[PDB]
Amino acid sequence: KPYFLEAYRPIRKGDIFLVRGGMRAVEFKVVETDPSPYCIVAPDTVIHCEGEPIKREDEEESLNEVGYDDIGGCRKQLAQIKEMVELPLRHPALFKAIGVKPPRGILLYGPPGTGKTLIARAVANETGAFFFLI
Amino acid sequence: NRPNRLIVDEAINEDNSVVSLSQPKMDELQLFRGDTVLLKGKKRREAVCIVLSDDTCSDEKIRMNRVVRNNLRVRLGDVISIQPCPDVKYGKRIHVLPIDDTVEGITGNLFEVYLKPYFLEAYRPIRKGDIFLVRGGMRAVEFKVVETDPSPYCIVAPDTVIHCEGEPIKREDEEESLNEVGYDDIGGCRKQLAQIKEMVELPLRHPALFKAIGVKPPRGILLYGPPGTGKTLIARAVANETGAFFFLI
Ligand SMILES: Nc1ncnc2c1ncn2[C@@H]1O[C@H](COP(=O)(O)OP(=O)(O)O)[C@@H](O)[C@H]1O
Repeated sequence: KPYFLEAYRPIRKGDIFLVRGGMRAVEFKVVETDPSPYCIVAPDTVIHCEGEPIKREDEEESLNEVGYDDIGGCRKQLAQIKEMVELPLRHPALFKAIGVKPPRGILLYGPPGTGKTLIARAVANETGAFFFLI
Repeated sequence: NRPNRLIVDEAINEDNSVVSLSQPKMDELQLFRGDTVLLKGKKRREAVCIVLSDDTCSDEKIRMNRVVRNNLRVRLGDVISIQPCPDVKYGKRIHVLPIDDTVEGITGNLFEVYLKPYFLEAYRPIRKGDIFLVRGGMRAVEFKVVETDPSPYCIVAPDTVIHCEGEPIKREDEEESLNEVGYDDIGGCRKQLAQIKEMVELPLRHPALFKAIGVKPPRGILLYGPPGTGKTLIARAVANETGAFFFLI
């Protein structure tokens, strides 16, 4: 409470920081969103701390976001994938403007325990593209 | 027997609004290569184009490309008339417009780069309703001459102006797009493509003929070969080159 004072949280959901009334090391994360865009809070409002503090689902997400800096021994195989998927995902407008064929199927074959799903998560996060696991 | 009409056939020259004809039948119709000539087409249309004299084509068949065969709404196996046009006119401002969704995903005054070289020196004899097409930068797009300041058919001259504006308009249901496939879209299958054409050109362009004689036509064909050779492509091209309905499974 002693921090949303005359600086009523100009924020953007995803801004994480430190705020406490004590040992001065605790996070403040996004849980809810009544307004889709970020706003500036005001008193007289209503808040529900019914929510419970959680594990580092967010930190695991951050580790996945680290991506390329979390693996080793596949320098070549990680460069080939980058040049193959970055362009379609990052700038789809360029591919829309022209008639060219991107890829829609990639197959990775290798012995078990070689960090394959990890590579997929590392590539999806570094480019911001949504990732679904089956 | 009235050598004024003539049969259709494909074209080896790809340039738009251009044809090629037998060499001896230049006095019969009595006109020359440069002599621009108008050609009739069903649904009450006629399109003008340049002439040329060759030999490989028979003395009974014209050569032309898919664009005019589309605006003329006619396929192979058909026949139309013809007439010289020494009364042709120098086309003044004849407005055009990018007529497709192909306009999608693009920017710039593409009119200039795509047109100015295409029309330059071509002396393109153009008439209203033309659906000519030009290709550049990984893309292929067309335009329609909507306006003919002198009507209906005229020549292109470099002085002629182009106020190039307008909003992509909606192609009607009559015409069909350049995207749809054809024999010109395939290569390396001339032998079997010719076999298929000679096999199944009669039952679709001449069914009443089959009902007029007692003969058993084929009712099943099998094509065998490795994948990625263009078999479904061949089937769709044959369907599009005869107007027959196509169904896929
Ligand atoms: N002979 C050919 N001429 C033109 N394009 C071809 C040819 N063979 C293959 N292609 C191209 O590759 C693809 C051929 O694959 P496809 O038609 O599916 O063959 P199949 O059905 O036997 O797998 C087509 O999309 C076409 O663009």
